[PDB]
Amino acid sequence: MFNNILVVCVGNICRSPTAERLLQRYHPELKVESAGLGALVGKGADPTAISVAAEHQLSLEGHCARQISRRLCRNYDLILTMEKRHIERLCEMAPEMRGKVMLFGHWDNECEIPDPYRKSRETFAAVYTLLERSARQWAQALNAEQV
Repeated sequence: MFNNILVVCVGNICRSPTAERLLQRYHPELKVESAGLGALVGKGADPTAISVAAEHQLSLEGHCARQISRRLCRNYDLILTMEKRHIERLCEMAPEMRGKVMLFGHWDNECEIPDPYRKSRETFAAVYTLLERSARQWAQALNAEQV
């Protein structure tokens, strides 16, 4: 059971906390946390990410952005992201975790997901919908594959 996960995106404030909370919604006992490759360390969750989460009654409350570092990569047992470009950076940062970085859309023909950054709420909702199905597939795998 890879109970300890760190989700990662570029600016941190959006996809990482959305994924964190979606994973917690489907597995309350999961230790899941959120960071970024070029994080806005100290900022809260993005107002637009909060808005689309609240439109599905999920609460990105109390998120704090965190620059991922080699120490953070060692701290968890599965590193999770949304794009294969980010897998490449994370493998370069922590070769010791290269076999343990994967993406949300892995279970969907390894499809990668846009980053909503500052685009309209429709973009935030489109990535939220992608993240929601991906989080269900990750939760299904987490629930299964017991040993």
